[PDB]
Amino acid sequence: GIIPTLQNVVATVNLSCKLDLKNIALRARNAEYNPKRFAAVIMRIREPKTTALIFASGKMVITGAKSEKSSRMAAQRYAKIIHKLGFNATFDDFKIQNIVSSCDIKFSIRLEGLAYAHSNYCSYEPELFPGLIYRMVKPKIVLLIFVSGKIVLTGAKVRDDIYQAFNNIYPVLIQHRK
Amino acid sequence: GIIPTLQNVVATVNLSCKLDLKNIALRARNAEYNPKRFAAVIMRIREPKTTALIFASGKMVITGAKSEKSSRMAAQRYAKIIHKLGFNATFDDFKIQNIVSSCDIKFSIRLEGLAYAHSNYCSYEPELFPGLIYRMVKPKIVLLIFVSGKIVLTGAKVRDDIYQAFNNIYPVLIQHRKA
Repeated sequence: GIIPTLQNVVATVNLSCKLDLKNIALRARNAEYNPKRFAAVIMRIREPKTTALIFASGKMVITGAKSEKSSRMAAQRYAKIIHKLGFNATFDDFKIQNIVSSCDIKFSIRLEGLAYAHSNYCSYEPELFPGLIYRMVKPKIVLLIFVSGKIVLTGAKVRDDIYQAFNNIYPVLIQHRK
Repeated sequence: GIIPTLQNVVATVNLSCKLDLKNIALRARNAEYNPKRFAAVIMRIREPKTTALIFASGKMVITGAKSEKSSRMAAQRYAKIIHKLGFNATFDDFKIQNIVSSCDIKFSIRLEGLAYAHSNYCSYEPELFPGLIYRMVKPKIVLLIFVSGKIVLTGAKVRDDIYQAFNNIYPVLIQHRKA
């Protein structure tokens, strides 16, 4: 709807121990390792639907969560799974790296008007990329603004920055209604 | 090719006088004003191909130029056109606001690898937008990185930042080459 909805949360954790990727893939019910295709073990859990990328270094990336809470729960679940597989991993330094979200203002935007009114903040070159790219400074967020009125907000580390960025941009969007 | 080529330069200038947009469009050989379509006069010159957006406020935006030099020359030409039309405009505070450029590294990139290695700097969600968006801090540039190996750099105010950004990213790109 009009309030940004979290579409993806990406987190990292350090397992604090080197893992044998081939062996995790062999023993785990839902994990694969194909180094020519991706240089990490790819492990997935059902509900909620998330994906863990488990690197040889011990670093783990968790993606696919729809909230900070779900992200933390997921990371804990993968840790548990890895421990039950018999590796000596620990849960260390969980951190949210990125939050992507979206909303829909339900009217069309004249992107050309917005771009030339704020050219030091955004780029619009439909020959090269669809939609208008707006680099907000306070807070540090990149917004993708589409003619349809769909808005994507990227680069947030906490949810409050997403809402604040959308509060900042909204009065600008209404000025360029199509 | 491999070194970024400037694709667009956007600049602004303050004319220092409120202009009658309807009258500029009437008198100018190649300018139009349709306030329901765009809230500015759109004026265009042939060679080199550029566009001026002339606002009632007196502010002018010049777009379409391929270099800083060509942008300033275009601005000068539009000013001189406006002056010959009988308006009292002056050339105040020309400023480059944005430079967009592109290059091609001529290999494919595994965008998933790049995104999960550097998730605090970039976003990749092909369901929502094509290509990977990388927010560089030093210098302040946003790069769009595509599977094809095409790279777009946006947000630069001087061309040196474009080259520096690309020099910064290139060693990361090579780490994620794909067949």
